[PDB]
Amino acid sequence: VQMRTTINNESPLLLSPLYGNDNGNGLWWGNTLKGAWEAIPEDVKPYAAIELHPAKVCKPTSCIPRDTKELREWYVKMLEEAQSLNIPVFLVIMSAGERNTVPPEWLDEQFQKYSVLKGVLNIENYWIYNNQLAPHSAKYLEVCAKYGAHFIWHDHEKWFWETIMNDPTFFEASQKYHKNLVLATKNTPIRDDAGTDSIVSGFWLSGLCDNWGSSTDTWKWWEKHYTNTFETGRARDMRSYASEPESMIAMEMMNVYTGGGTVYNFECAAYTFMTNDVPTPAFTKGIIPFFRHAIQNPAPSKEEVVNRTKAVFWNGEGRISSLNGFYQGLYSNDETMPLYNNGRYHILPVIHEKIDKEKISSIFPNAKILTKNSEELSSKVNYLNSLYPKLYEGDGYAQRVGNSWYIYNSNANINKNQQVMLPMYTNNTKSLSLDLTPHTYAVVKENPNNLHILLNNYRTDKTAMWALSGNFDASKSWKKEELELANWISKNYSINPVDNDFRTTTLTLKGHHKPQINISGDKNHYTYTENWDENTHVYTITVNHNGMVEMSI
Ligand SMILES: C[C@@H]1O[C@@H](O[C@@H]2[C@@H](O)[C@@H](O)[C@@H](CO)O[C@H]2O)[C@@H](O)[C@H](O)[C@@H]1O
Repeated sequence: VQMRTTINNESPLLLSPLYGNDNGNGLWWGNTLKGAWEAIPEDVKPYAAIELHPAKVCKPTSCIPRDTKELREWYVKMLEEAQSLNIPVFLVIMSAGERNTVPPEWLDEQFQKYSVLKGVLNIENYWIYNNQLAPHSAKYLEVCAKYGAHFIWHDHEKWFWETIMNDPTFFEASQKYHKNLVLATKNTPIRDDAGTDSIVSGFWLSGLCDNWGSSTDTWKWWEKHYTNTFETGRARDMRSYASEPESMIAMEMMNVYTGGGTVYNFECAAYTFMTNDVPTPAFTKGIIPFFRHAIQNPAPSKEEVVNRTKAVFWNGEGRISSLNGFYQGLYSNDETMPLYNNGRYHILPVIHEKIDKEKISSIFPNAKILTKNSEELSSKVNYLNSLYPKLYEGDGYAQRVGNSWYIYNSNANINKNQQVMLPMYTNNTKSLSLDLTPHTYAVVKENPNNLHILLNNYRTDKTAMWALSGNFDASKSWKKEELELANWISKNYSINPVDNDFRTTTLTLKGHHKPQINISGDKNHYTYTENWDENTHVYTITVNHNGMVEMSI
């Protein structure tokens, strides 16, 4: 059967969600199916689809898709709409521990009828686990395999993913139907961010799913009790899900991309996508620019990831869920948040206990297999450092990915700059340094005879939103106050974003004739000064920006 969606490093997938309403036109946040697909740029459309989450249509609990007459009616109403407009769609059919979800035969029927139905999602179960979730998912995966569709499972936490793949039914189904399976993170619960990336990407490396990815959830900002950027001492509310810096959304995507991931999903959509059919700056100037990077520059392939891996951690003699300080001293000081401090080790893969040690040896013949009982873990950092050489100086995040450097400031909500000094692997320049403010990322690609540099620090001032009067408590999710915030967003944030405060990124090329650069960027959102020292052959460009800047040197 032909695959309904091609998903790989050369053809990544961007998911944008719509949510059901139990009234009106049947959709929340004032959006429509037509407006959703209208929001997706024409160059991105070949690599995109719309997620349909029944949300408020679900009864007795919103977002929990218990099979009902009304639920089916809603799926069918939306499928009819999407089919008429040739909009590729995925249905959320499992969530939050629900055991009585739509029958596999019902889904089979819908695949038969609707060419636009590309697959289904299972989302979020770590707080409400039961032993039916894995076998149910396995059955739906088999249905997906029948029709060339994809089953996408977003979930989180080390113990949880360990538990899922220990299920004999789901482990078997994964071995059979890996082509049709996507396993993905969902960093909502502000725990296990590093371990989850290692285990989920490890499933992909182990051949249990052909693609992995993420649901990047700005509700994490609410979970942390964070408010306006860098602010302390204010009570959280729904405005917190609209306050994670736009460029930081893209940095979360970069963690997936550079780990070989290929599927990107997002919450909360009132911030990350659209309200009243007006796409938001988080979407247009955060998610879209990074997704375009991923379309234009294929993520590391499975074999590239395998080949760069010097060690793996195998859960076979004790599990990563039992080593809560594992990533300390290596690359994450704080698993409650997604940003990595260090790119020296990439994402270290964690291999699941159901994969035999002989198979690991076969997949990664050149990697050390660490286990919990490895004597080398008595000096964990020194040992890993003997395998992964130090590649840069400074306190910023930098990762070497083939012929490129991937860089960001790792400070999530502390207003402090970071610096990196990056040795270079061609004689275009000897070394390249960056001074980065928070919520700035960069990508430097070394071509044979030029450097391509991408800078993006886009972050709107959230102050105006935080200054509004009213009750925006999260207990009014799915209620009129949430619409009120969404209505404000479509008339203020999305049309008159407060993005005129520029921040400075300083780029220095040491040991680089005075370059004649080609520079562009977001209209009216950057200025720059250049400096050339002909004796030292040092070129400095000082870029003041709020948004994207691109150069070829
Ligand atoms: C079960 C999930 O429900 C919704 O997500 C919830 C959010 O709306 C918010 O309350 C966060 C705070 O942690 O919790 C989530 O459960 C859906 O958006 C999601 O896709 C799941 O179906």
